[PDB]
Amino acid sequence: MTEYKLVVVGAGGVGKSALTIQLIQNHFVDEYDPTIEDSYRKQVVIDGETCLLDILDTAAQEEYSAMRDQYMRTGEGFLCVFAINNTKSFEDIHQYREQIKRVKDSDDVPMVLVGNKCDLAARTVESRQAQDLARSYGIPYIETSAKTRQGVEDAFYTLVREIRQH
Ligand SMILES: Nc1nc2c(ncn2[C@@H]2O[C@H](COP(=O)(O)OP(=O)(O)O)[C@@H](O)[C@H]2O)c(=O)[nH]1
Ligand SMILES: [Mg+2]
Ligand SMILES: [Mg+2]
Repeated sequence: MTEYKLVVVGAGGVGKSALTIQLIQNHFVDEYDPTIEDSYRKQVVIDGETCLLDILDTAAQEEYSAMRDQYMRTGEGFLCVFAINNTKSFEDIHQYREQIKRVKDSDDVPMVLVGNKCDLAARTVESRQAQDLARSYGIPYIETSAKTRQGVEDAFYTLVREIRQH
């Protein structure tokens, strides 16, 4: 059975944990320890193929733990997440991608840009800006809401489909 190692990265508070938990348990967690970094597993069928997803939900920033180094270099695909109502988290994306491009020693890494918290009013980051950024990286842009579950499966499944084109 094919396994896909995914790594969720992004600034603190953007919803990396909420997105993962939504995908794994189908519920929205309002408060999940911001410091807990762990991997979760899920068997699913994508485009007729039964596969296992090994997802690392990252936490600490500027830190380098043993489990993350491995998943960072062994990670096959990355979900780069920012929040639609957090301009700084969006501006921060550049750093996360430069980071991945180094560890992978390549600018062609399976990746999906994710604009989360799309259930919230008065966004400060326009879909257009994110589309522009994703286009410059040559990757897809998908908006999600860990709260309503909108786009969550699309985000993770599209990343699996990107790992497949590699
Ligand atoms: N309204 C809304 N809140 C969200 C969403 N995703 C996460 N949150 C909230 O944002 C906060 C941080 O989310 P969390 O998953 O812990 O962030 P992480 O630090 O990136 O793991 C929590 O209070 C969540 O309830 C979303 O899609 N919509
Ligand atoms: Mg978290
Ligand atoms: Mg493509």
